[PDB]
Amino acid sequence: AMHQVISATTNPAKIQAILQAFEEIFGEGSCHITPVAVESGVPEQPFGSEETRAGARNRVDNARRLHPQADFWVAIEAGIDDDATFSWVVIDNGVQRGEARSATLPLPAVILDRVRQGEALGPVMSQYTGIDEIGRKEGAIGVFTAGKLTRSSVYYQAVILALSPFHNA
Repeated sequence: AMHQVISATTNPAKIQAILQAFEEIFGEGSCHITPVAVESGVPEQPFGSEETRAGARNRVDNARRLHPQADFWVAIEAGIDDDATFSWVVIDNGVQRGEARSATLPLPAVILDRVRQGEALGPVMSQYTGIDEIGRKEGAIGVFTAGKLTRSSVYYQAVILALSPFHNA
């Protein structure tokens, strides 16, 4: 038997975080991840924590509508707030929901000035660093931490944390 985990994203950094976290909690080889492209119903990279979480919740709901027979539906939505980037993780098993926010990454003013004329962080960071599609790789996190952390390793903790309701009490 396997836990069917629908990942509401095709971004490889996010899929890695989800797979590794689910395997750590439920065991190696226990989970099958199906990546799906679904809409959040709002623009990519919401401004504000609550709005970002709303995007993630919307993605989970839409993933459930698309793949109703699975065991878990998971989204990781990146947003901006208090001059930082972060993500919300939302996990639903059809009955219970677990949610956690990732650690924040303070952004430099020169990058914030751009995200505040509406630009997505990824493209801005790709121009700043010269690394194409930086958000599918190690991310702004990778760059500013000199590779000591990555998008994936930070999202990993957040997924583990959001999994708490599904294995305690």
